[PDB]
Amino acid sequence: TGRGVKYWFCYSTKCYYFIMNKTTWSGCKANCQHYGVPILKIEDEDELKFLQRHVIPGNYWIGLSYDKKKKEWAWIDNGPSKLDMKIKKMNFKSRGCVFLSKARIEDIDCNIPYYCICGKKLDKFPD
Amino acid sequence: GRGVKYWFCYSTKCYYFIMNKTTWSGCKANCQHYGVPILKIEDEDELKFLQRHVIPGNYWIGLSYDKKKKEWAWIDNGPSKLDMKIKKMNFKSRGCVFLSKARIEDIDCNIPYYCICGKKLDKFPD
Repeated sequence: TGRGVKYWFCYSTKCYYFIMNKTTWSGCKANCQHYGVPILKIEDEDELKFLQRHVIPGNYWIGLSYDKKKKEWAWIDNGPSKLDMKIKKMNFKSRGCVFLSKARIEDIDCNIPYYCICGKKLDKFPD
Repeated sequence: GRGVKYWFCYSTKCYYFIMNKTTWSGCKANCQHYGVPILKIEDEDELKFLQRHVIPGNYWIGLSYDKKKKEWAWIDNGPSKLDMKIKKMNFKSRGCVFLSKARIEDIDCNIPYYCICGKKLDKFPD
């Protein structure tokens, strides 16, 4: 048995898991659930840039996917994000998913084996 | 009496930044009130990160001169990897230590400065 190679890291009032095995997007969603820390939602450009400065060079699935039934992009939580403005002006073509790299965010086939970022807001100071 | 305060985590630690000004020991006492002891800094990477993050000012940390046994000591009475660096700064041996963006320094403990509390996380916050 196993699960893979991951580390965790906090920043501001949020913590993340960077899962350093290449899985499909769905697998990334899956793995993140298994730790109760869901696939990453990015709130703003400050957080995006922090992640890109942080990340070891690679490609990381995040919780933004194409809704096949609705014909719209969707975060893991179905909430809006302050990236949406920029994102919708980024004209994502593929009916696929979204990853980040140190350089940017892009859209590609959800079956591509990439790394994976899980994220979760802290509700209170950790005790 | 309490006032302005925020917390922030980085890597595997979280900190409180208490922004009313108090003596060193008021910092020690206020950090305890929140169950997060006055900051102990582990190494130079941590000190640097804190200098970059902090709003310009002076902040008490859990390093004070121990009259009784004649040494600088951290809050938990343990060693820090930052110790060699500290002994090379030629502090006076008297009072307490505060951090600013440019440096850390010894001074009289009863100067009102701001305050940093720190706690190492031991598990992913649940």
